[PDB]
Amino acid sequence: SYHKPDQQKLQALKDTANRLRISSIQATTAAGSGHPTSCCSAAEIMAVLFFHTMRYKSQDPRNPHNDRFVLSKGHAAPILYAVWAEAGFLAEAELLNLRKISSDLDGHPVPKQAFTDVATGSLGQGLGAACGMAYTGKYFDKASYRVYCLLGDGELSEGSVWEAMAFASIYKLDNLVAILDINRLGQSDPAPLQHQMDIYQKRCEAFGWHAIIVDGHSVEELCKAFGQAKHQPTAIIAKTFKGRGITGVEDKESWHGKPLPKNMAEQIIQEIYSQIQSKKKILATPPQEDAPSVDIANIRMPSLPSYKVGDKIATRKAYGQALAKLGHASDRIIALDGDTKNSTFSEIFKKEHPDRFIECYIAEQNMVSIAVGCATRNRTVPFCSTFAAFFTRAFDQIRMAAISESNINLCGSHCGVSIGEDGPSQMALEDLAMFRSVPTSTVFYPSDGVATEKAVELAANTKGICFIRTSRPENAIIYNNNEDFQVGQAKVVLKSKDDQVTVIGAGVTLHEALAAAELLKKEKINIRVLDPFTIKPLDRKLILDSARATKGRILTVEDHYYEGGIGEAVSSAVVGEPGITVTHLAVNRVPRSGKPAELLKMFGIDRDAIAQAVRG
Amino acid sequence: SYHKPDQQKLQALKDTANRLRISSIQATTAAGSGHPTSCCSAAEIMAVLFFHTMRYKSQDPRNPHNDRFVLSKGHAAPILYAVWAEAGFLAEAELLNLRKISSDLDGHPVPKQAFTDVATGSLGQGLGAACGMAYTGKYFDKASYRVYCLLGDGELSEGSVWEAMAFASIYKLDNLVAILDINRLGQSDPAPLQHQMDIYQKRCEAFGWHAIIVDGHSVEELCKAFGQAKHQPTAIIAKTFKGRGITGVEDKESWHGKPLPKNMAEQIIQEIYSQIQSKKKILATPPQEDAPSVDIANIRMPSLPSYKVGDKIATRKAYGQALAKLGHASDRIIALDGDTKNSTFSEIFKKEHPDRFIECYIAEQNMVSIAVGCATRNRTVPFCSTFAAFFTRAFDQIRMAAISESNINLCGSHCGVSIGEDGPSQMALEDLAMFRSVPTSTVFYPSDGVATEKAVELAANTKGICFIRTSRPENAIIYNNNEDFQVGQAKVVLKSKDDQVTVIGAGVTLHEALAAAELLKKEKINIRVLDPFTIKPLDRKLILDSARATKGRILTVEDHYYEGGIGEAVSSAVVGEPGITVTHLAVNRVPRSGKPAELLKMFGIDRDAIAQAVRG
Ligand SMILES: Cc1ncc(C[n+]2csc(CCOP(=O)(O)OP(=O)(O)O)c2C)c(N)n1
Ligand SMILES: Cc1ncc(C[n+]2csc(CCOP(=O)(O)OP(=O)(O)O)c2C)c(N)n1
Ligand SMILES: [Ca+2]
Ligand SMILES: [Ca+2]
Ligand code: NA
Ligand code: NA
Repeated sequence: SYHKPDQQKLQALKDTANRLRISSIQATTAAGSGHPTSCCSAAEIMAVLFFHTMRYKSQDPRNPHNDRFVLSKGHAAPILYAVWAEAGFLAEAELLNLRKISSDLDGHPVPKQAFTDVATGSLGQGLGAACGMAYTGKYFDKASYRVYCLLGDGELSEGSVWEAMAFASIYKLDNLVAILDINRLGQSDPAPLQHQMDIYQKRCEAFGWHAIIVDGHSVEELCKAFGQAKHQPTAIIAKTFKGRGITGVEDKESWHGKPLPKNMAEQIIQEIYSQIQSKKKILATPPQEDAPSVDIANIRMPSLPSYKVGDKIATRKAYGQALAKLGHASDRIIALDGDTKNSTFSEIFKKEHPDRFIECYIAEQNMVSIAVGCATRNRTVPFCSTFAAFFTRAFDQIRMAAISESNINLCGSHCGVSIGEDGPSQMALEDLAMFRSVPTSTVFYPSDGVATEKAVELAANTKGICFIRTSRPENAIIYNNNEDFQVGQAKVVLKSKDDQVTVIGAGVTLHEALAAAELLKKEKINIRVLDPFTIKPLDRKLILDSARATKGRILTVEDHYYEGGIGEAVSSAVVGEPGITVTHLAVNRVPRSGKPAELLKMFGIDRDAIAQAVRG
Repeated sequence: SYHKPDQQKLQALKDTANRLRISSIQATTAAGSGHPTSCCSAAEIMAVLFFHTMRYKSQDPRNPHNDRFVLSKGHAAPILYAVWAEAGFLAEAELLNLRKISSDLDGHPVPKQAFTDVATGSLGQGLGAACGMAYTGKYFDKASYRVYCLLGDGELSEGSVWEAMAFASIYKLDNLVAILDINRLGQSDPAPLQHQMDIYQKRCEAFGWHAIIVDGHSVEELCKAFGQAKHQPTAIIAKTFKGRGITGVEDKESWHGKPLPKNMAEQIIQEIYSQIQSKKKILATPPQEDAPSVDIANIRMPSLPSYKVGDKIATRKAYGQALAKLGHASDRIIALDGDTKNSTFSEIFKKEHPDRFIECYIAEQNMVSIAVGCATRNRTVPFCSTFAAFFTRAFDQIRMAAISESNINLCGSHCGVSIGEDGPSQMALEDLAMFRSVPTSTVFYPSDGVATEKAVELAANTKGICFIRTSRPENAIIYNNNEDFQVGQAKVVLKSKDDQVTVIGAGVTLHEALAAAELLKKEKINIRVLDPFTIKPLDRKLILDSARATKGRILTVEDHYYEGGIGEAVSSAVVGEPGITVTHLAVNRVPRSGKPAELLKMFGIDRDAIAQAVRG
């Protein structure tokens, strides 16, 4: 029920907006860096959202019943900090420690701050995360909390934003409000549309949003705009001036990310303070408590894998099966896929648990941001899937997911040349490089159905950015159903006493190495075959012990480019160990179409390459 | 001047459309994979563009005067192949070799085909490349060629597409036509908007395009729609049915990427052939020849760098200077930046050569695709810039740029923790991993102004995906102006006879290593300091020779994560060389805000870390 504010409450919201301006200035001048002009356009929005519109516990920002706020334009972090001091949560003196190594008031928001769920310094990402939170609130939590996301106008140039706009209308997120700070300017020039407010409205409405144009420096218009619920996602299109309230700087270029020098900070602050009618702060209003409790326990498969050694299944299929199976053990599991469900086999999970499958369409960036938003406050355990090749489309979302300390799971299918005829646009050959460079990642590369099921289970229970690399060829099951698997533990899958070299393969190259072993025993050459299971962390101890047993010789073979994959991880793990050598076989250039087996041979990673190389 | 077609010409265009259907079916049934239904919705579009609308030389697809065609929905490649056989360029029998290892008719289009400029299997990328070609045609070539881009409807879910739509209207590309194959279905379900043609029109018009709704199976409507030029980019929004002309399969789900079995191919083909009135083919019409000639020669700086050893300059500034300097040696140089020109210093080039600077706004994906399109047919030599961190936003464009065999240059600033206070959202710590995994890449990491200028020059003249990693701290010039630099050649920058370890640093860590050397000489410990210059290719010979002179010991130190960077490249280069050890210092987790020097120490890659580590 909207509380229509009185003059006094209005004046108090303007005072708050002006305190927020002063604090953004003081903090950024104290730091000697930061973005006070990007704070100042948003001052009334922030005052009205925090001190009229939103409902939350000011002493418990993470509380699951709270309305959510996402500062998509993350460089306005000082004003986010200022509202949490205004609300009583942060000590006001701490605001001056902005950007110090002794402070958690960092340059852009990050989840070490209790009041931040997702990191947003890379622009255009916050609305997708907000859609994750709103989808969760409407469809999973089924709670009364709302979700507010504040975007810049330059920021609306990112296509990820429009993926999120489209998602919100497809999924009728009428508990989501995007506020667009139309302050006319980006970093280095005006934003393309400047103050053509009608064209912003037309773009938003075309994408299915209820779009209201407001004076973004009118606390009353903002109250009223935020005050009416809709049956659609709502876009509050706020006409503002960058550096609003800073005389001489308002509506000027050349001021993005430039702090006021001390002397100018003092003079400006004094003018702003002269506008403030009372020192007295507005109190936050707490939320209706209707979010459900969510069970934190380990999630276990309801049975062991039911594959038999010798049956043939592609690991992309085993993943679909395993994920559906795991869906029956826990209600927190959700799946997301970008119009590839029939190829990744996440369609299996959709069939069994339709209410927990989210079709994300051809929009990999948004898919990862939705998963990040679903995983905030630990509300769900998301598994996203597409071809591994197209996770490169989402690399900045993935990179920011680690800075957001996010626990999301990603399964990318169709890795390497062994997909065959589609050709290199669909071949993931850089995904091990990409995910290894993500600092909280665990990289699972299961070589058969059993290993795949076990990887799914382990990933579910593993913090950080979990990636699972699946494959298209239907290889044999080689592991017993009851084989134990752990993160960082490899498997020796063929061995003797008289082994000439330890061959390390994974997925299709593991089975190529076992086939090479068969060619090689014909000439009385034994090879140890090792399946790493995780590429990160790598089982160094096992790899070294195997190498010492095989006259120091390691051969790595991978359906991936040479850089940042299995061969380099292994090289980096063993370099400088006496008596250890490492030969690396990998894919040396952009591939082409052909049969899976023909490509494996053309690119020097099939049984014959492996066999030919061991002899050397 | 529009040639209004007669009935006979119309009937001939329908016959062509039906031949194109048959060939797409025969080719994909012969291959046993491919997407005949995705071909069949587009058959009339393709017939009308190739045999009425476009002007090109049928025997010279790369000819610089030709209209350009971009198949953004690249999985429809068999019908692209079919039109080039229909035009006389390809032998008709070759179409049956679709997807064979003995054929260049690969699963998706790739530039080994004379008729393909850019690879487009990753959806949503072709319109940005097309904008590159149209911007070049309108503003650089100043030619009469037009650019036509065919997109799927599921494909319009990619935000990159909307970045391109916005770019085309900002830059008034009235020589660009996007054709939207609205066949209602994506891969695994209907496309979100299905056949709500009005909402597609509203979205296109909101983004500044002239939008015409047509029956996509009406050759006459298509002729007419393509026949009128506009003052805006034009979107032909074509209502079609997926699998059009395949009885029983038209407008059905469960058929994306599924070939017709032989028996069904034969029956369908016979029905389609029964609709064809004459065997006689339409001839292509050649273009007005008004594209200018473009000089192919090496590009040399007009003077040597004018830095003095001991002056301090950040390499991000040296890059702006060098690029502007290089702009004066050659007219082919163009620069592109995503609203970061004041931080990357590409604003220097904009100042001196405004007509050759393209502001791409906050839209990194599109920026890379525009550069790819500008570089097609070798019309320009593009240099794109942004913070290196935000090149992760464009990784799939970069990856596809290598599959497109594209010669583009990318300079990413603000690498590592040494940027200081903004915090990790802006810190590139995975960019060496990312660009090393691109198979045609050269990775330049210049450590001072002179090396930066030389890298710019070399990159300009180097094929493939050239990346230049620039930095924020203002370090000393350490190289003489006349120092020679080459791809793959490193530099020993401090040495003696009595050196304990070869320390390898780059950018800020090179200068940290030289400062460590100063701390270490105090205790009579000499260290060899080596500056790799290129990370890929790496100067293995020099690194090994240096290590043998320093008792086998290598220490690598880098402002980058441990995976896929300098330390792993060096490890992979030296592993198994007798007497060689490698200690690696890198950044071990997501960073945080602080001063540049404080972060370098917190993360164990500053002078004291290096000094402390050598002693071990
Ligand atoms: C993905 C990405 N690209 C580029 C940047 C560099 N950058 C930071 S803020 C900014 C300008 C943002 O302008 P706008 O969205 O209008 O916000 P304002 O400060 O005007 O409110 C840019 C280009 C970034 N942070 N993220
Ligand atoms: C970036 C990216 N993500 C996912 C895919 C997987 N894929 C290939 S075709 C396709 C469906 C494309 O549907 P649409 O754009 O409507 O084209 P249509 O075949 O119907 O003409 C998908 C999801 C891809 N090729 N590229
Ligand atoms: Ca702005
Ligand atoms: Ca479609
Ligand atoms: Na996990
Ligand atoms: Na180059």
